[PDB]
Amino acid sequence: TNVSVPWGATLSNAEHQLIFYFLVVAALAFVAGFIRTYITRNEVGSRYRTAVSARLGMLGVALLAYILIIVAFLLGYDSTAGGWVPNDGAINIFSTRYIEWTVSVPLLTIELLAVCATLGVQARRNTAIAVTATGAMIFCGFLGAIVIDNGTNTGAFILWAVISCVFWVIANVVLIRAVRQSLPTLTPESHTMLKSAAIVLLAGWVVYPIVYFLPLFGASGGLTTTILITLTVADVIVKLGFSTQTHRVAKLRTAEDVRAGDDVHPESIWISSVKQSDAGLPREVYL
Amino acid sequence: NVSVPWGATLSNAEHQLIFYFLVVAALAFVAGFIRTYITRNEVGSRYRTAVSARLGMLGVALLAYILIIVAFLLGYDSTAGGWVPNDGAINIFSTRYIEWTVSVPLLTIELLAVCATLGVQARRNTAIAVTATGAMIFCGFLGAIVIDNGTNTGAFILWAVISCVFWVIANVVLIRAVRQSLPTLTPESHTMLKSAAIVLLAGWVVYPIVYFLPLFGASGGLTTTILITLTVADVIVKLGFSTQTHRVAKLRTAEDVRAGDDVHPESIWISSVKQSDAGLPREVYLAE
Amino acid sequence: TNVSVPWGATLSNAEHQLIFYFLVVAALAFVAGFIRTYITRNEVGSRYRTAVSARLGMLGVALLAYILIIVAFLLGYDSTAGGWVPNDGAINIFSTRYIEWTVSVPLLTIELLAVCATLGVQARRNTAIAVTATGAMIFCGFLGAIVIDNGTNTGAFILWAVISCVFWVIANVVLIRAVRQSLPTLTPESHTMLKSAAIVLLAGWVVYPIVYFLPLFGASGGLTTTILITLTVADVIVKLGFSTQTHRVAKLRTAEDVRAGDDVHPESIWISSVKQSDAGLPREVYL
Amino acid sequence: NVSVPWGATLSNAEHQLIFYFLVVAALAFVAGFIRTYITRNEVGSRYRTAVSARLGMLGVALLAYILIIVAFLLGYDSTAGGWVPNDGAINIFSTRYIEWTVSVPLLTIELLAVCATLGVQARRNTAIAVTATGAMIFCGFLGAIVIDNGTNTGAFILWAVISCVFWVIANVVLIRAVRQSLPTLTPESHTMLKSAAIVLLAGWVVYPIVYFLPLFGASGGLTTTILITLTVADVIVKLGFSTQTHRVAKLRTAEDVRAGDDVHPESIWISSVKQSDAGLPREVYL
Amino acid sequence: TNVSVPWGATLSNAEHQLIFYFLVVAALAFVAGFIRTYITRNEVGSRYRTAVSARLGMLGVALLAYILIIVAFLLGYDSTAGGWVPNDGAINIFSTRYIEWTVSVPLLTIELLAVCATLGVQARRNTAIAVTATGAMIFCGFLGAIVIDNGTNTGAFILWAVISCVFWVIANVVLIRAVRQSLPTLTPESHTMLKSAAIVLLAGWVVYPIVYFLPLFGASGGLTTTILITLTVADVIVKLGFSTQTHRVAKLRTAEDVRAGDDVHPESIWISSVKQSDAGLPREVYLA
Ligand SMILES: *C/C=C(C)/C=C/C=C(C)/C=C/C1=C(C)CCCC1(C)C
Ligand SMILES: *C/C=C(C)/C=C/C=C(C)/C=C/C1=C(C)CCCC1(C)C
Ligand SMILES: *C/C=C(C)/C=C/C=C(C)/C=C/C1=C(C)CCCC1(C)C
Ligand SMILES: *C/C=C(C)/C=C/C=C(C)/C=C/C1=C(C)CCCC1(C)C
Ligand SMILES: *C/C=C(C)/C=C/C=C(C)/C=C/C1=C(C)CCCC1(C)C
Ligand SMILES: CCCCCCCC/C=C/CCCCCCCC(=O)O
Repeated sequence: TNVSVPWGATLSNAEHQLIFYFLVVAALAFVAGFIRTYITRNEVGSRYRTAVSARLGMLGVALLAYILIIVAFLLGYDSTAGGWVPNDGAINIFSTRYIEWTVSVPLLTIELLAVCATLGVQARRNTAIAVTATGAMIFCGFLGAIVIDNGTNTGAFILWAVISCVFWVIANVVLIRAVRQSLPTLTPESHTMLKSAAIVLLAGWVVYPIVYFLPLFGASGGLTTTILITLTVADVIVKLGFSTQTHRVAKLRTAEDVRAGDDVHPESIWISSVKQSDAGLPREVYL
Repeated sequence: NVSVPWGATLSNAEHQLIFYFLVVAALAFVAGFIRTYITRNEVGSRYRTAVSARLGMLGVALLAYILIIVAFLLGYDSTAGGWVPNDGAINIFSTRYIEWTVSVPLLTIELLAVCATLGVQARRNTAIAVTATGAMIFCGFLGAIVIDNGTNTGAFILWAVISCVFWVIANVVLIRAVRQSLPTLTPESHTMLKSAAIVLLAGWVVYPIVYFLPLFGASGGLTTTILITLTVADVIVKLGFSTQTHRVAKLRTAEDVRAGDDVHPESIWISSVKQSDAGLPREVYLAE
Repeated sequence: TNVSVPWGATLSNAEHQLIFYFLVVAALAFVAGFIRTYITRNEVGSRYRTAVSARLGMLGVALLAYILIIVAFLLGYDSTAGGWVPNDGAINIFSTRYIEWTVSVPLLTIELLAVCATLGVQARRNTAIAVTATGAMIFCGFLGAIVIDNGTNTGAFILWAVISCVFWVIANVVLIRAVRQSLPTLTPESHTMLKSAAIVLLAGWVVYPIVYFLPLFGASGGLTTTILITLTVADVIVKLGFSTQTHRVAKLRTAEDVRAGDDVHPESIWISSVKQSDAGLPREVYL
Repeated sequence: NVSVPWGATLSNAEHQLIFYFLVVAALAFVAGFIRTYITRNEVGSRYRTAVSARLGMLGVALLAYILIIVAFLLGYDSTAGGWVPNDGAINIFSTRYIEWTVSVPLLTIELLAVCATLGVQARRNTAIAVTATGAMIFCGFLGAIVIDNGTNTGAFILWAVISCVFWVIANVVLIRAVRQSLPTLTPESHTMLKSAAIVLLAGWVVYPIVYFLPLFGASGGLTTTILITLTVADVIVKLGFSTQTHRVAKLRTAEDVRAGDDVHPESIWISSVKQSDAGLPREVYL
Repeated sequence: TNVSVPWGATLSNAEHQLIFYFLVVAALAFVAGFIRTYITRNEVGSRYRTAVSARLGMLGVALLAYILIIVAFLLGYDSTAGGWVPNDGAINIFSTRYIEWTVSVPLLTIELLAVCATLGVQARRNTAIAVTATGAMIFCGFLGAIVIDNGTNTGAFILWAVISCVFWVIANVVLIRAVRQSLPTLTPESHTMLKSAAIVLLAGWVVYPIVYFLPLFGASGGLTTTILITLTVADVIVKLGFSTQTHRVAKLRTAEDVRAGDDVHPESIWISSVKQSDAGLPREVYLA
């Protein structure tokens, strides 16, 4: 065994305060994000609404998930004057984050595929692969780090990490393929946005696997702190940063459909205070 | 004697897996509930019953799973790598029955809502399905959780059979209603309705099977299998089925628009393929 | 006979499970009802919106009320070798239901009067009498069964029950009068619906007074169970059963106003998959 | 010297009655809040401040009463003598002050919103009313709860007088604003506004009276009367008044439609009598 | 350690009551604010919607944040013969407020920048600086007062306060520059409102740094009380005061766009009972 479980390390009063600060800040940031997303939901045409439902869905999940994480943190540690001594429920803090990713990540895939130009079965087939792959990716990590031998088996820890990486590649390929296939059909402005969004999500993903293997280089209050805080910053940056991108795309693509005269939108669409489309009503219909 | 599943002690790994699936399920429903709500006006007033039912069931399922999670957290006590069941462990299974009692009946209405059944034929069908589905679950609750604290092998089987009677009544009514509708619906609508019906009716089989597992003995592993399986089942059927009935409602809504029977204020899409165009009702000048 | 308070009887593990099952199922059913009512709120014209606001209001109340009832139930009994022994808080279970009715019943009256053709003062006067009568009816029952001598006084139990019945008649008369007076002015189809709705509510009401006097025929775990479960079934059946009816009415009356050309509705109105009215927009106005 | 009401022991009957009214009140507010929200688009954009204020106050009142209920459940302990007050019993009365501090000010804005006050005259009035009403409650809190745990009879009376000063300032500003508006409004609108103002301003008298009751001694019965009365008062004034200001907003909205000053997308009704017909804004080219 | 942590001072029953009163009042005021903001969300054109989303976002955060603060306060002190004695969790009361500011303040910046006329890159770049600066400003303060040596290092308390002030100036400059640059393009009425809003936010901000250094003048139940109440009044006044202003702006700017014939709004826009714009519908379009 070379695996030093992070929920075994004792935390300083300062460390305990920092972890709580970032966790709650994150949760609040998501509530702010969720509120924004909801209010700016009708800025997108019915065609790209899947992008909105997915985003709002993930933010909702992330929000609640982080509430559990916070609770586990508060009920997972005891003050001993030598710092904060882990309980039997401290493991739940790490466990809870996996639960979040299991649901949050799959929704992120659909969100990206939603703004992609994939049509008919090609689209439906891609989603199924991505969702299943992303879900499996996280589950495999959960099995190795938490489930198997209480995450103390160095063999399993590494084995399932590799199995997970397999799924990670499957996901990256399907998404990259779908983005690259769509880019040609999109306008230059839309093409750029989609690419930007894809990069933010796919690129960020790398941080998670790296943090997973840190426990191998030993255990410590500081390390445990780094692991938790980093993952929090990662979750907030990716989820919020990426979400804003997919939205701007949906709007651009919506405005384009309006200008092209393919569809109509009941309000004017703006981006950085630059009008993209004008308000329009459908034609009155007789029966 | 029936080996009650809430009597079996669970490993730290088993306890973690059950929690993982339960919470994931609840979160999945939140995601589902949110989507359903946002995509509620993608359907005409005619098939709104399908939306209200779906959102209703997801809402119920969501809250129900919160209770299940709570019961699970208060149902077991940690004994150094093992989780020993307490008096409240039974509530975990009990809570799921409460969920089904309300969730299943709504699923029936949701299916019947997208069906072409008209007038009394429709209203009569719903009543039978709802009552049957509710009874089906209640019977199971009595046999497994209520009667002799779920330790009576005779009752466990008796009420299971009584339940199966109701299960057949439900399957028949729904299958007949779907079969009757399919002919009047378009090919695209026909396919979707059939697909939706299969997902619900087919999945249902899993529940009765898992019910009788406790007869083949008791164990931490078995108890784990029972819980996880039911969770996966609930999520897959409820979200799988729900997604289908929605796609139907939209298709049927778009058709009514194209046919010029009604109008919708926004364009309707399915897999990024336009089904109907945005249209406004004609302005009318009242006597004034 | 003499009054045997139901919160004094010890309950079996089976009885305890049954009561919890029905209580939670009821609360969830209300959530389902509340959600439906809210989503199907714009299926009714502004004229009959009082019917919707009242329904949603009562369902909201019922929902929260049942949450308290459930809490009281969980804190009302203690698990022993003899089953579930009642504590000091067991009385709160029954008390809470009265609180529910005090608010829920009055709203039901307004809901019925809302779909009635009562105009001007005749309408406003009726509401005041019904609300005050219904509120008093429940309050009187609360005083006799719970408040006065801790519900151990057989005399009060009966006296206030009679006083309550007086109010019950006052309410039934006002409502019946209003329904009978309206029926003539409405269409045959609307006439039938209103009558049906009135019957469902007024008829069900009888169950409550009957269950009130059961404690006189003695006390027992089984009886206590019957009292609770029956009232739960009653609440759910009446509240959802009646509500669905008054809604169907509001829609029919709304569709009629549209067909008659008295008003316009922005969406088509349906009943059992039969179109009642077509979608229409108001005429554009220059100011 | 002042017989604090949270010192008196309560009977099982008294305890049950207080709980009954508290919860009923909270539920009534939920019912009110729901209605207010659903009937929010029955009013023109011009008088929307009246709606936002009402929904705001009902929301506050609702949550406030939840705390009051919690405080009540943790404020008394069941004994052989009935329900004995603990250290947290004071919080029950304290919580109500918190409610009023926020609820009352919103009620003023709600009334001023349906008033015809224009420009600075309007903005100035609201500020005075809000600040006065907030101070009024704060002063009462200081005398009855904060200062010597409400045991100083001098302060109890002093701050009550200081509060009454603010109470007069508020009543004057509101009455002036209502009187100034009445002339510009229709007879039907005039009557409603007056009715609404009376319900709020008149009811207000009950609160100061109940405040000074503790001076005439302490008792389980008195304590019960104080709590229940204030609850009935809160419910009656808040829902009674609110319903009135709403009816006004609608009438004033319908008038603007008929007068051809604005347009509303749905027909407006009052007691089943059509006030305005549905109208759509004219489609405009840019 | 010339720093006298405020969570070390014991509080009187009167002090304890006053703190609770203001905290809850604040939270309720935000609920009232949040409700208003939500209902009056469609009083603004799509162009200035960022101003609404930001405000509703901050009010939502502030609301929840104050709930935690209230909880921390209830679990932070224990009632004794000497009054209310601070426990280990008393520090959390102050800690929680920092969490609030960390999220609330940044959103306030975006809210102001949203009503500003900044276009293209200049606008996007400004937001990034403001958000990062404001977030850092609060984080730095948190490090000095709470994180470092449990807030006992007098040197750090001052050092990080200075580092924070640096960020405070960076933020004030960016915002002031953006407001000054916009003023010229806006109408006189709009110009005045924007200026008023900016003043309320930027001016109020000064109170926070001042209250931060009060613990240096010693410790007291009274001092601790003053610090908490003042910050609460500050939060409520700035957040509601400023928010109301930025809203009035968004409406004026929306009405202007309508009058100028640049866009259309489906309802009439009013300010203090004075009509600014009339209701207008987009022109019906026949698609190809
Ligand atoms: C919003 C949160 C996101 C997108 C989280 C993403 C997490 C991953 C991409 C994790 C991947 C992993 C591996 C590829 C190997 C190690 C185990 C995982 C699950 C951390
Ligand atoms: C979303 C949850 C669903 C659809 C649950 C369905 C459950 C059943 C179909 C259960 C059926 C049963 C029998 C037919 C026999 C034994 C008892 C039951 C209730 C498990
Ligand atoms: C939704 C709940 C409803 C409609 C409850 C209704 C309750 C009654 C009609 C109760 C009537 C009573 C009497 C007439 C006599 C005894 C006391 C009462 C309150 C149970
Ligand atoms: C909905 C609740 C309302 C309107 C509460 C109103 C309360 C008052 C008008 C209180 C006034 C008081 C005085 C004028 C003197 C004594 C102290 C007060 C605060 C009770
Ligand atoms: C709604 C809450 C607001 C606007 C809070 C603002 C807080 C500050 C502007 C704090 C500034 C500080 C410094 C510049 C120095 C000392 C540390 C701080 C964080 C209090
Ligand atoms: C909307 C704000 C909610 C705040 C969280 C409330 C959680 C439950 C607490 C209830 C309060 C209990 C009674 C009042 C205590 C007052 C203590 C004091 O005197 O300082």
